[PDB]
Amino acid sequence: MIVDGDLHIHSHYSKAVSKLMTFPIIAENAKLKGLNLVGTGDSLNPHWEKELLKHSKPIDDGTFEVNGVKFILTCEVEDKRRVHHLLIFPTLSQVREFREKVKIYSTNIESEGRPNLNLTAEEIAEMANELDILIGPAHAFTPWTSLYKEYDSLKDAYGDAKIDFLELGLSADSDMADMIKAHHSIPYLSNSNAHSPNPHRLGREFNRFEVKDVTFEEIRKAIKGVGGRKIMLNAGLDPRLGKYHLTACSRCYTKYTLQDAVSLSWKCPKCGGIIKKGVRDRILELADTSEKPKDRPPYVRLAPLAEIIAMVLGKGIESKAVKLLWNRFLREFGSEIRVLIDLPIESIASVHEGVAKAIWAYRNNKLIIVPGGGGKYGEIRIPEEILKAKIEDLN
DNA sequence: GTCGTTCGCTACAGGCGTCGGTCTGC
DNA sequence: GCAGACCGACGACTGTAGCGAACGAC
Ligand SMILES: [Mg+2]
Ligand SMILES: [Zn+2]
Ligand SMILES: [Zn+2]
Repeated sequence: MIVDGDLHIHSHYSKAVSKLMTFPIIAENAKLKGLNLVGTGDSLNPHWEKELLKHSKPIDDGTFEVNGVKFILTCEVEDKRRVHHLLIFPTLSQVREFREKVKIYSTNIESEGRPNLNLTAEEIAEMANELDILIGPAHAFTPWTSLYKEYDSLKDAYGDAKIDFLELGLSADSDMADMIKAHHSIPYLSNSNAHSPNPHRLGREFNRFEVKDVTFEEIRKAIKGVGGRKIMLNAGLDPRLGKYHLTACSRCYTKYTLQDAVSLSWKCPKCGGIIKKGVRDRILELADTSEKPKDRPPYVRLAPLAEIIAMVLGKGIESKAVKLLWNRFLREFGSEIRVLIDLPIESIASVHEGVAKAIWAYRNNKLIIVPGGGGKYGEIRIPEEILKAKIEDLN
């Protein structure tokens, strides 16, 4: 069976999130969006575990289900060097053991969903491999809290320890990450690290796996690529639409080149801020080889359908008209990815014509894109001739 | 025209380093 | 005067009350 999954969210116990990020709301949004599996997130917080046990019924000992949506134990933790790390747990006993093992190295583990662990990346990876916990550098290209912002390679970060995956993130895709030779030996993950159950947030990126049943062991075998199970697709947001794609400032959000950044010593002239290095320039810095493996699954660049509808209707992202159109589209069809890539444009025209034309322009890459960086999302704009034309003469 | 209905922009929140400025002891 | 210690503020880690203001069936 083929299943879509996003394995990186945060509960309402974390910071800078929404109070609507609870199990029922997340399950409803995932079921209405077209998502089969969802990572629990913040599994080290005991209150979140209590809410999971209350608002759900278990499948086995490491996979749960609520409102027809499966859930596996995941969590993001912070490093002593301030490096985000994503962890996947086999069962709940592993969660309890890992929690009780790091209480002496933390102070907010029992309070916040995203705990601060006073441990080294090598130490965290070793403790994870000790309990068969899957570990990866989550959004490892962010110039704020990532792996490549502090360390220069995976070996320098983990040392003798090993990992199991590597989250690409918003501003990255499979190819630019595969521009590193060592990355050829590690599977990729395209998650969201989303904080809101909004359509353009929850499940903006996901991974499509081929499995037999829906449990932790099947996901583990699909990640390791054994027993017929495998990760067959990585649906991700276009790298240009990320928050930190290009090297830009953190205050006025002005894009600068790497050469000008080094010349100005990372000091914004007409703003007085600290310009942060984008993921593209960081990857070009750590460029290793121009080759990439064949077994690498494809990465279909998709844009959030909510933002497409918002830019077509000429209204905001959280307005009522765009919500109505998005809900009618999800009712008439399947999921977001279906309308974004798979569904033909003549079928999309049955619900709305302008949205169909915009999706055609996105598939044909004629959609104008201005990249983002420093904390500002990338922006999309459709030309006027694509709007004032029909569908027949379009192609 | 009318008065509920909805938009879009601004402010602010809640809990570990980095970056300047300032004090101290020499 | 100055190296080094001490201090405060600032923001990721985004989401959303909320509030004039434009809107849209009567
Ligand atoms: Mg991406
Ligand atoms: Zn994170
Ligand atoms: Zn600036």
